[PDB]
Amino acid sequence: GSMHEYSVVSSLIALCEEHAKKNQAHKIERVVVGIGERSAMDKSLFVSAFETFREESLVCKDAILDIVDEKVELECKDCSHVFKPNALDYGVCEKCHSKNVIITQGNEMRLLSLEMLAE
Ligand SMILES: [Zn+2]
Repeated sequence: GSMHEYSVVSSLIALCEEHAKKNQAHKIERVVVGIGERSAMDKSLFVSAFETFREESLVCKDAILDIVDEKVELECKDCSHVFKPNALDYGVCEKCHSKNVIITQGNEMRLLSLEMLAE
């Protein structure tokens, strides 16, 4: 198969290393991530992979990864409105009476911010 489960991992750790040389920090303190509550991904599995590959780079080993549990949000296609998943039978858009809405937040993870220690 393919190591797609380590793509996100390798990417983030490389980004940490590339920021720390550019800011001339040569360390990290924290990283902060947002995992949507409908992505069904194990936060424990993702961090355990990040902590495993951490050893690739000396600046990376002094860090911790903080997972924010993120909410779900429903956007409308050709419209101008956004709401929370609640109704079903009458679960149409508030402006336009159709169920054409999509998940803009809740299915997908992203990085939120990073931190570095000067000392
Ligand atoms: Zn709409």
